[PDB]
Amino acid sequence: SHMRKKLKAVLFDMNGVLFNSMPYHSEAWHQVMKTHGLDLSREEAYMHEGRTGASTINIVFQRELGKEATQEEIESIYHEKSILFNSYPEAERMPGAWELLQKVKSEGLTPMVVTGSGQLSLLERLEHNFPGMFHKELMVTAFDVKYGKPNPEPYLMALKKGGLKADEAVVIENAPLGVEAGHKAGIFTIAVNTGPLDGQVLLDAGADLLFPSMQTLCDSWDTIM
Ligand SMILES: [Cl-]
Ligand SMILES: [Mg+2]
Repeated sequence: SHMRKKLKAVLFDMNGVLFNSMPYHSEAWHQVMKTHGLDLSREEAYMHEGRTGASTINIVFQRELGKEATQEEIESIYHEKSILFNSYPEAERMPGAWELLQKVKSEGLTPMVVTGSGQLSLLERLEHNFPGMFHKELMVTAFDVKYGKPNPEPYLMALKKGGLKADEAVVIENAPLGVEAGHKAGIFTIAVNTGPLDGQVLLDAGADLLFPSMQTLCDSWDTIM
């Protein structure tokens, strides 16, 4: 209740929060890896949600083959994963995301995007799907980071870009590595379990609140702190 008046900004992940894109991202990781000669299950792709493509790929190479991926393997796999993602009927808005962003903006809060994604098709569609909401100066993407989630790094960058202190922001995340990153950046973190995981893993990652959907979050927004 003290900390509600402090709030200046709401920091959203994109995949699994703004867009219902994760069934596609997991499918694509799995398929591109299969094609390369590596086993990456759809469930495990979900566990890597938040990491850079480069990080995801390297980790999977270590676990499966006992070696680093080369820069060329990384660029090739990542480019293919993107082609494959773009082959599916374009991902739609998560139900509740746009209603929530209207609530946030009417409360005078600044929306931000903090994503580990580099998917240009989705980043360019932010304006078309949530008009007037986001600005490129107030976003953090895969293009900005050296390490990425679950390194607090991208949310630390977001606080800096927004001229914010950790207590002036809230994080909305759906994936454990992202919840971790927000938490370790010292920001109050709301988890929304939009994926196929036990909500417990989101609490274990440091989430302050847990909601089952973006819609239910939106409904309870006004009763929070
Ligand atoms: Cl991506
Ligand atoms: Mg996400």
